[PDB]
Amino acid sequence: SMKLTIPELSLVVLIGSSGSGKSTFAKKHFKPTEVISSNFCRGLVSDDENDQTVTGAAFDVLHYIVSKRLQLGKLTVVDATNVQESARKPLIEIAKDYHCFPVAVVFNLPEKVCQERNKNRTDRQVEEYVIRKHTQQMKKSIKGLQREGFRYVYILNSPEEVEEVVFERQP
Amino acid sequence: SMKLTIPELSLVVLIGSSGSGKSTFAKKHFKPTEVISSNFCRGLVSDDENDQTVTGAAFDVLHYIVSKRLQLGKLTVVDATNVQESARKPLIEIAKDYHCFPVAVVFNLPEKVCQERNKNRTDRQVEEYVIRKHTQQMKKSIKGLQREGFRYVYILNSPEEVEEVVFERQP
DNA sequence: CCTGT
DNA sequence: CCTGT
Ligand SMILES: Nc1nc2c(ncn2[C@@H]2O[C@H](COP(=O)(O)OP(=O)(O)O)[C@@H](O)[C@H]2O)c(=O)[nH]1
Ligand SMILES: Nc1nc2c(ncn2[C@@H]2O[C@H](COP(=O)(O)OP(=O)(O)O)[C@@H](O)[C@H]2O)c(=O)[nH]1
Ligand SMILES: [Mg+2]
Ligand SMILES: [Mg+2]
Repeated sequence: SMKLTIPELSLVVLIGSSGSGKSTFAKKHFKPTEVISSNFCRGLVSDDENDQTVTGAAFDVLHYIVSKRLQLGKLTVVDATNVQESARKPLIEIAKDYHCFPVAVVFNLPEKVCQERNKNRTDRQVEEYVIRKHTQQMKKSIKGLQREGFRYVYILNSPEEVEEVVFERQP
Repeated sequence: SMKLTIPELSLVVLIGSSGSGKSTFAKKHFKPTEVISSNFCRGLVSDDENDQTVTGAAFDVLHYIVSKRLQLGKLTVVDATNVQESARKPLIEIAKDYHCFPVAVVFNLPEKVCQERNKNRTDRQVEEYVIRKHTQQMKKSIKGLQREGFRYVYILNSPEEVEEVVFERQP
């Protein structure tokens, strides 16, 4: 098994390319209200979970919900790519505002895997350049995560490692 | 700063080249009796902390002491290079035997810094090739530490980061 | 997907 | 320093 220890007061930030399996992973390990998805927020504001033109509004809503949850001391999982430092920054800041611990969970899978999964999706597929870009951004992000303020940094390096994950929620 | 959370019952495994500052770090952050040094154990068995021919006996003694401490539920820090997977393996197994949390603290410093510190030591020095090899081994070790069984993996990427470290021991 | 060409 | 092959 791959045991990932997290405090009750965690902001768990999933970091991974489109096609890396973030949403599937979130559903497997967490209750629906614990997971706040950027795509779901695109849906909330626009009726379209895949409308990229409303990204600004979607993240405003996501950050607002994250703020309310952490204020109430509720463990929260951010299901978005989080592969740009500028995306992670407000999440860290909000977590610190409410004395919650940022946790990074990185889907460090080969680009080929994500591309194959994307090609086999029966839902929204992205163009190949999106996944190539996201993967490069994810890999460039790994080294600096602790310094950004992530108190726990967990890297998953293969589908086997992802599958072996067990979260251990320390009370 | 750079806060590193560790549970009260931890086996903290320092990972770094000779000259990376492991022993200094251990002295700053932990009780003298919490730190078990491989060089000290070379001294215990042979009178000579620098005698590499008694390495087998020294690590036998170190492992024995670690086992006794974890049996008694006492936090323990291994002050050795730990840059070889074969060195880390038996430590992970002892922690497992006694349900102790293994923690990795990596001194990911440039070889140049370790070489300079080594050159300026007054007590004991190693050959330059040793530090070149230790640094290569340290670097190759980073990716697989979580998979080896280290439940928390902390990488320190500069002297500035090492200096900023504060441990948070959680009851 | 925090928004090609 | 878990001993350069
Ligand atoms: N084989 C395999 N496929 C997966 C896994 N996780 C997700 N998928 C598939 O990959 C596609 C995208 O998964 P999703 O969770 O939406 O990834 P996301 O784009 O990062 O949110 C879907 O068709 C999933 O069924 C996995 O662990 N193994
Ligand atoms: N400038 C500076 N020198 C250090 C630091 N830590 C250790 N040193 C020096 O580097 C040399 C080796 O340090 P030591 O703790 O013995 O490292 P070790 O060989 O990895 O156990 C000693 O002479 C130390 O005084 C540090 O944080 N800053
Ligand atoms: Mg998704
Ligand atoms: Mg030392």
